[PDB]
Amino acid sequence: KRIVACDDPDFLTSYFAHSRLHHLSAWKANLKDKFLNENIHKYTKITDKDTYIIFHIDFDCFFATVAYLCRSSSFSACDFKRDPIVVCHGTKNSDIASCNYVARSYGIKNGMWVSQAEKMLPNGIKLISLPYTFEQFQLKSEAFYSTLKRLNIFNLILPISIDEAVCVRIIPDTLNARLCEEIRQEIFQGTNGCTVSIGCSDSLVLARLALKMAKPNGYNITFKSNLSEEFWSSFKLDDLPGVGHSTLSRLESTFDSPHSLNDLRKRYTLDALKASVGSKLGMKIHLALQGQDDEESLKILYDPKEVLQRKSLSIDINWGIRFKNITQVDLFIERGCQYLLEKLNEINKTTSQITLKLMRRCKDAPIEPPKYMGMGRCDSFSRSSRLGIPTNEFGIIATEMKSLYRTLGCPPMELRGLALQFNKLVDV
DNA sequence: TAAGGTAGGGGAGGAT
DNA sequence: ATCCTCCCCTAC
Ligand SMILES: Nc1ccn([C@H]2C[C@H](O)[C@@H](COP(=O)(O)OP(=O)(O)OP(=O)(O)O)O2)c(=O)n1
Ligand SMILES: [Mg+2]
Ligand SMILES: [Mg+2]
Repeated sequence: KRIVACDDPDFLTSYFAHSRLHHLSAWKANLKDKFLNENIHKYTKITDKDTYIIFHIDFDCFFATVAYLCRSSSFSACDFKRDPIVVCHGTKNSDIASCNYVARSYGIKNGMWVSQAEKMLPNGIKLISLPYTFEQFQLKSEAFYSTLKRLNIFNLILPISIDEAVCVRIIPDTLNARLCEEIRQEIFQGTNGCTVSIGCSDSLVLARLALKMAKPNGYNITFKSNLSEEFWSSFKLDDLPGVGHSTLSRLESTFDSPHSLNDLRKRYTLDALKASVGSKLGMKIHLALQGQDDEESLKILYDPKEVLQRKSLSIDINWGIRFKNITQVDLFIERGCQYLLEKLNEINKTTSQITLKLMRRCKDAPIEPPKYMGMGRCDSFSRSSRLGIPTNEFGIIATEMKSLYRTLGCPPMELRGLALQFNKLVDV
């Protein structure tokens, strides 16, 4: 018990073993890799000439579901269908990694703090908190992916995440529903109690929206020609791929707070969109509202091997960072470079460009954040350098990293987050 | 207390 | 116009 501090040689090890966000990233990176290894010898790209159907498959409230099926006996009293359940580490300003649909019926969301969530529960409803079961999340993911390959349904299976895949059926020149039902059934069995939803369409965007609409353990079909106002009206603006908190806020400020995608599509003009959120994004939203994919989004189908090929490598620590002097910082940077170099050498690459980025306590922010050991409100400072020659040498890299830190001049006591990045990777 | 990581599109504004 | 650095955003 008692958390390993940031000045301890195995801080990274212990922090990563506990951080679900690090797991998410690590699992994602490994899956991309596995895809590249399994397809070294397989013609893989899809063309303009090709006709295809997208089946976007995702586990429902993934950690919550798995953590519940694997729960210790002191929680046997729990009922997934009637009780609000979440997976998290703590009791107050702790992230709810995943919450079940009963919890969502009260307004609880993934990403919300436990303290926030409990305020949303009416008298007589108690929040149930489950621990993370990382190894089990991984075993269910493996079953999911092997099961997909085993049915011999798809021409290609793109791993998006530990619980999500974009599967493609190429159609040469009703069945879809039977297929959706088979996949859901076999995955439910190959996984034991887990559930998966499916969005099926002729565009990646619609498949993703259909997925959201199908979500509570089901499937939804919807093609470009099935679009209706009832379909639009059912989505929040940030249900669009590529639209998060800021884009939402900008869309709202520009088009008189539209509440559903239908309201947005009835009010927008391409030009205003572009002025509001960027053009490409504006352009992406524009196409999405007509059920069409932007070119950027399509590269993953026309060339998965290049899209899935890792182009950078880094660590980003923003919790538990508390230092008193530059010596501790230097040692931390050194260890960070040692960790990254282990990774770099594992994927047989060198780097020609590095970046040190840091989070510094804002002038106006409290010295200790509302969140225990959190970074709190901070300002970003970043600096990069081109290395003369691609290298994997600790000496060159660590020395430049330490040098970049002096240039940004953040007093150690103000440091609250730190990122070490290898931006351009060169081969062999 | 509680584990706020990371890859990789993008755009602003200064350098060419 | 294009390219580069230092961010911001989103995704999961
Ligand atoms: N802010 C977040 C979002 C997600 N995740 C983890 C928890 C989830 O189980 C998993 C999957 O992301 P999803 O968006 O797919 O979350 P769910 O699968 O839990 O919800 P849904 O049923 O809406 O797909 O990754 C997390 O730790 N923190
Ligand atoms: Mg999911
Ligand atoms: Mg997912």
